[PDB]
Amino acid sequence: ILQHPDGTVLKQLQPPPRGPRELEFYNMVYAADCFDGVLLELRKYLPKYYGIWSPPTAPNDLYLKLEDVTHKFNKPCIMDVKIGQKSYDPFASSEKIQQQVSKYPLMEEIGFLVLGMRVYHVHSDSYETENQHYGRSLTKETIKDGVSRFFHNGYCLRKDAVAASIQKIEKILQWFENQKQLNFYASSLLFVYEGSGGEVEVRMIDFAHVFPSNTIDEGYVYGLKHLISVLRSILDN
Ligand SMILES: c1ccc(Oc2ccc(-c3onc4ccc(-c5nnn[nH]5)cc34)cc2)cc1
Repeated sequence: ILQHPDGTVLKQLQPPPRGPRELEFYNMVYAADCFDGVLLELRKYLPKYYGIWSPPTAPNDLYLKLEDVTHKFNKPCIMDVKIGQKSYDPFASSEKIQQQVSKYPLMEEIGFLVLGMRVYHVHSDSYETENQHYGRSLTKETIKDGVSRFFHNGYCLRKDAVAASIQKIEKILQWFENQKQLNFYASSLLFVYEGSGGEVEVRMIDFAHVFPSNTIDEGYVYGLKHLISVLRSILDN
């Protein structure tokens, strides 16, 4: 992810088949002649899409030009949460499934995984960062506190941002409960709140494993429901 001062990010296509798949996902969703109500509604929850981009002198080098969801914030606190019970897709080999489940074997049970967070701390004028090992360390016993950490500015728990996050996740959940045409594997929610009131972003990102489907995305729904439940309990802290 490359942050451009113009309020966009450039995401380099991942190697095939992942990068091509994410390009086609955005292309399908933001298709100029799309009148599909499901896809039109979904746009609200994605980064705005500015199409494929490549450097003027390097047509080989493929990027997606996307809205920087953090741009409107002064001191954005950012958390990326992978959603779902399975982070492998319907066409994964046995080896690939094993690889994916071993990365975080609690995915089925919890239905989400914190990929990272960056939290602004007021009293130190500084950022705490947590990497992928943080979330992969969390268990059923420690997931609530693990998530809570995102909402601590070093003096209060930001229950405003927690409540706002629930409210925005609920809208995404409502979208999922009103579509049976896409299933999303190893995709994420990006949470952003203002670390310097109740202003928040929650957006869907990372679409290298989105597939056509005939069914509700039950794993994604489970993940959202559990994440909402965890956030709800944090409101009682
Ligand atoms: C943990 C916490 C925060 C971190 O920093 C940032 C900063 C900005 C973004 C960020 O802001 N708008 C985005 C649109 C699409 C994506 C994206 N799409 N696919 N993979 N990433 C990331 C975006 C994402 C992450 C990095 C790690």
